[PDB]
Amino acid sequence: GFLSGKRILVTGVASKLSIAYGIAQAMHREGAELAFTYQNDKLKGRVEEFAAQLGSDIVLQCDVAEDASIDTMFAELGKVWPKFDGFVHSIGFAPGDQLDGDYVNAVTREGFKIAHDISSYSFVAMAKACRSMLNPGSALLTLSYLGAERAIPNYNVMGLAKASLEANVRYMANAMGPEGVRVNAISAGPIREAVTPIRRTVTIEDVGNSAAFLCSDLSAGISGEVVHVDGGFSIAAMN
Amino acid sequence: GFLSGKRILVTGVASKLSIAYGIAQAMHREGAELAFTYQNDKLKGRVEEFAAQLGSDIVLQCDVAEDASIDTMFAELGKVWPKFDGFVHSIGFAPGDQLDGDYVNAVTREGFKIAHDISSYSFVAMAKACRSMLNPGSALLTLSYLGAERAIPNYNVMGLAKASLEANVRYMANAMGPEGVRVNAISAGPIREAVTPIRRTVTIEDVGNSAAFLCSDLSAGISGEVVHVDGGFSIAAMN
Amino acid sequence: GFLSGKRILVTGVASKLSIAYGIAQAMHREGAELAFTYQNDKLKGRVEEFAAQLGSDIVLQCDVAEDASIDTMFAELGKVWPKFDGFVHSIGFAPGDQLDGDYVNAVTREGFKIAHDISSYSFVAMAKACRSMLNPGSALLTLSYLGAERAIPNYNVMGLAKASLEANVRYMANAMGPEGVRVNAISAGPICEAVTPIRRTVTIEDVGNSAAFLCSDLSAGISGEVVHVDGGFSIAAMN
Amino acid sequence: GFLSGKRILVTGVASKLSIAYGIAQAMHREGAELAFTYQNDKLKGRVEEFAAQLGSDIVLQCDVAEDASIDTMFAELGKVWPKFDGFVHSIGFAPGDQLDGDYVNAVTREGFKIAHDISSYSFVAMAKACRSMLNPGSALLTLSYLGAERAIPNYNVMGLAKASLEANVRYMANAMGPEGVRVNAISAGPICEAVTPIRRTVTIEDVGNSAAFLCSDLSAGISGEVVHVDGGFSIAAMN
Ligand SMILES: [N]C(=O)C1=[C][N+]([C]2O[C]([C]OP(=O)([O-])OP([O])(=O)O[C][C]3O[C](N4[C]=NC5=C4N=[C]N=C5[N])[C]([O])[C]3[O])[C]([O])[C]2O[B@@]2([O])C3=C([C]=[C][C]=[C]3)[C]=NN2C([N])=S)=[C][C]=[C]1
Ligand SMILES: [N]C(=O)C1=[C][N+]([C]2O[C]([C]OP(=O)([O-])OP([O])(=O)O[C][C]3O[C](N4[C]=NC5=C4N=[C]N=C5[N])[C]([O])[C]3[O])[C]([O])[C]2O[B@@]2([O])C3=C([C]=[C][C]=[C]3)[C]=NN2C([N])=S)=[C][C]=[C]1
Ligand SMILES: [N]C(=O)C1=[C][N+]([C]2O[C]([C]OP(=O)([O-])OP([O])(=O)O[C][C]3O[C](N4[C]=NC5=C4N=[C]N=C5[N])[C]([O])[C]3[O])[C]([O])[C]2O[B@@]2([O])C3=C([C]=[C][C]=[C]3)[C]=NN2C([N])=S)=[C][C]=[C]1
Ligand SMILES: [N]C(=O)C1=[C][N+]([C]2O[C]([C]OP(=O)([O-])OP([O])(=O)O[C][C]3O[C](N4[C]=NC5=C4N=[C]N=C5[N])[C]([O])[C]3[O])[C]([O])[C]2O[B@@]2([O])C3=C([C]=[C][C]=[C]3)[C]=NN2C([N])=S)=[C][C]=[C]1
Repeated sequence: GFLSGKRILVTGVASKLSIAYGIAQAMHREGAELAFTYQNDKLKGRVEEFAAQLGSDIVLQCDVAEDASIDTMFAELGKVWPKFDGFVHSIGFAPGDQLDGDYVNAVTREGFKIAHDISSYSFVAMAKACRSMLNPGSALLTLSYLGAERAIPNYNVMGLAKASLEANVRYMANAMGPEGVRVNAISAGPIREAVTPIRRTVTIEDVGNSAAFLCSDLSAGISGEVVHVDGGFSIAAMN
Repeated sequence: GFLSGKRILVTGVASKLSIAYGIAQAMHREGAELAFTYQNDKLKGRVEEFAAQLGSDIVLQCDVAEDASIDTMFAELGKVWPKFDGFVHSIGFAPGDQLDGDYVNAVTREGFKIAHDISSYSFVAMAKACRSMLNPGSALLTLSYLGAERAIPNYNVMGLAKASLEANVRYMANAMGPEGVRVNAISAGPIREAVTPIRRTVTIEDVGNSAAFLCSDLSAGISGEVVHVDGGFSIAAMN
Repeated sequence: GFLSGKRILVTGVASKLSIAYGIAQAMHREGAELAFTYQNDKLKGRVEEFAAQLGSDIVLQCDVAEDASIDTMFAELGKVWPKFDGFVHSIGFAPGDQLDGDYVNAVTREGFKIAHDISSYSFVAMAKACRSMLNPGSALLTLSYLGAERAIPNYNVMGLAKASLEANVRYMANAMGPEGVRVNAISAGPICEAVTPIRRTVTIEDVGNSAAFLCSDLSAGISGEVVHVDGGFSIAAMN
Repeated sequence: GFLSGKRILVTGVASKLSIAYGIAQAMHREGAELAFTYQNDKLKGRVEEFAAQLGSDIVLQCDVAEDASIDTMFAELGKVWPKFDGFVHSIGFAPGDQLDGDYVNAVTREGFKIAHDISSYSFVAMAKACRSMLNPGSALLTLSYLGAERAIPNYNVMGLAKASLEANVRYMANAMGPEGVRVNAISAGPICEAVTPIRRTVTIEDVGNSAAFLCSDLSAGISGEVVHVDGGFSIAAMN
């Protein structure tokens, strides 16, 4: 399919429900050779099994909180893919207390720091560590959400981290474009209705197919873009 | 390819340089069966020849200035495609005096009326006339430009017509979504550099591949969206 | 007041409830000398009544559907004010059956034409006709609505006209800026209470106060801008 | 003046050139009683000098990197003002080598952390610490830049921090709105002349005038908004 010839690193697979699992399935279906990271010992086996099902045995530890963990992961990847064609960043975190109740009362310096570090800084952290490894025609992809652009109850400091992430997409697109690298985001709708134009929530298949496109040469003209894959939800009001 | 099974009507082919020609080529490459309209007697032969080269002999007259011309075209199409899966609207016009010099001095009531009528109203005019003919899963596509969002010298009243067109995308997406129809726009970069992140202007191949995606089931999650296919130009400043 | 020494023409006063009324009130409070237009003879007396209360006896007929009516209004105005400091455009119209039900079904070529002509073209028609009369430091103001940016049920074709209007703000600002004229819009909330950050609907006073600022030299740094005066409604979601 | 009866805290006065200075001046002109903070002992005298000229002897140390410093500042302030009417946040910082050259190369985890903590988290840190002190009708104001929305060379990680900041405006506006507090930002132009619609760079006076409006009850209808005070620069392209 339209990704044949392409080697893509997929982060953030934690289950069959993971957006990153929808994405990996779509990309494998389209001929991509895939590699996988897992955060910790808890997730290793699950990811190894998913990776084997998608014809891959590149399954590498990466905790994006640590610069050393990222560098080590890309050194391991280089033994088998001295060059590759980009990555899917489907990662973020905020401490649980951050994401419930009044935003101003919930947010703390430490919660803000972690949300921004894991959910925004890590995208460019990965880009920096693998920069010389990317072929011309490479594409990077991250996942965002409408809370970056609107104040959504409870989403709280993650809205700010996502806004930071979307700016990071633009700054990265601008920096790496001259070396033949594109950088985009998908702003996905919430994954499981009456107010969405298409009258349903998007599925990880929808998200996956858009992701496959944005990482393929089919999207050669698209960079620094946040594409809304939310069924039109964000463009409607008072439906 | 990813458009097999799909019947798409393509408007706006006037030459090999036409965006709509890039789009038709991409879609044919991906397995779509195509139909074509031509504005007038001058363009008929060129379009017939392009259509034959892309395995089609559905070549129908349509001048979107006239409600009768549109209805007649869709009656002719119905004899051969009683149902189809959407259309590509790659059409607009403003009188030549509109598009040069100071916007306020150039614009006239009549120029504004024509620019908006041909370049914005015609998208929904076509949708209205073929509404009952569209299958569930249908996609409509139009072409826009950054002048809808920024004031660009000389682009003048067409900027306003394009802003109207982009709103029309949202309103149409919202109206037709419940019947299984998606509606998007591509905001293409100018087609033939130092300031664009990807360091080149997009080509009708870039535009065509994005268009093929947006009219395919691969983009099932995307509606009422204006996707920038301009190489990142609009997201950079002072480059 | 912060409008002392300013002469501002105000269109669209139709009653004591009109947004244009709240605007005229706030401007008069702030030291502006005002002039008023009215659409037809049906409203001549009533508008003379309002102008009276606001220190004005400059009351002129103007139907923005006609170039000759606009021209003759500014000629009359020129007899009292050979120079003045800008105007407020608070005018718009679509035929009634445009504004009910499914957009794609309701919209017609003629309904589209009128909505755009009266609600968008008229803004620049007015600027063209008084361009040579404007002092340096002049400001033009129009009134938009969130329907320009989002698909709102029943707002239908007015959404497109308002999008054309906001583009018109940008193109006008760009063209007239160099001779010292600013051009802006206010996107007002409806005159919703439950989901607005400020937990109330805005008033003609809130709107009038922002209008007065945007036509004064206090807003000297602001041009080409759509200022949302809707209590934050448009930046919130799922409240 | 239109700020009579208001008590507003102003951060970020570092010299007579500071945007915060132009803001304090405009507010004092309009009848506001002011208080000032300063970052370190290096600036204590100089800021007392400015406060003096602006009818104020409320001058308090505050380093926004520390929760205890913010807490102790608002405790001191509480002795003169048990209640007040909001504050201006005109504070931000990235280590210097963050702001030069290719973004992906310059950015580090620590540089990112600091930029976001000082330029974005501090805004909400301040709101949290004085939340119970704010009168109904209070307004908070921060200062952003177009780098939040576009990739600007060398602005680098500050672009992400400002995007986080503008999201913070929205989330703060949403959370504090119901108790009668508004929150907005001004995105100021640089303090370019050739491509700005108004053909000049904006001044600390233009900025100060818009700031004064946005902290006054005149802007009662405006919350959650980023107001561009850049002479229209961001709405123009290819000028
Ligand atoms: N879901 C939905 O709806 C959505 C989502 N979004 C986004 O995307 C992404 C992804 O997610 P998901 O797939 O869903 O989830 P999960 O599966 O859980 O995943 C995550 C991941 O990450 C990782 N990590 C963490 N931390 C870390 C990591 N790695 C490495 N290192 C470190 N340190 C784990 O492991 C996993 O795998 C995301 O980003 C999202 O976002 B959010 O915010 C959201 C959600 C939901 C909704 C909305 C939003 C969730 N979550 N999140 C986060 N996490 S941040 C988008 C849209 C939609
Ligand atoms: N090019 C570029 O760069 C671009 C473009 N854009 C858009 O898209 C569209 C399409 O275009 P093109 O392809 O390029 O061109 P042509 O070829 O010429 O085509 C057109 C068409 O249309 C038609 N018509 C007209 N009128 C009519 C018709 N049909 C029917 N009926 C009627 N009445 C003809 O025939 C032809 O075929 C468009 O839309 C565009 O836009 B614009 O504005 C632009 C340009 C350039 C640049 C920019 C923009 C051109 N043109 N235009 C118009 N026309 S409106 C987008 C982006 C880019
Ligand atoms: N309301 C609300 O909420 C709003 C509104 N907006 C806008 O603003 C403007 C103004 O309106 P109002 O004030 O509201 O109302 P009125 O009083 O009725 O006014 C109107 C005016 O106009 C004029 N005209 C007409 N036609 C014509 C004229 N002139 C001349 N010529 C001609 N042809 C009359 O007379 C009067 O005075 C407007 O623009 C508005 O918009 B809309 O769309 C809307 C509404 C509602 C809501 C939303 C929107 C209503 N209406 N509209 C129209 N009409 S266009 C804004 C915001 C809000
Ligand atoms: N300039 C211009 O053009 C602009 C600006 N913007 C903004 O605003 C603000 C303020 O700034 P300015 O006034 O300009 O400056 P200054 O005077 O130097 O100020 C600063 C301040 O802060 C403070 N701090 C620091 N650190 C700290 C503090 N406090 C406390 N704690 C701590 N740790 C000091 O002391 C002073 O006072 C800002 O925010 C700005 O932003 B940015 O970014 C920018 C610039 C330029 C341009 C653009 C942007 C500069 N800078 N920056 C910073 N820093 S962040 C806006 C617009 C415009």
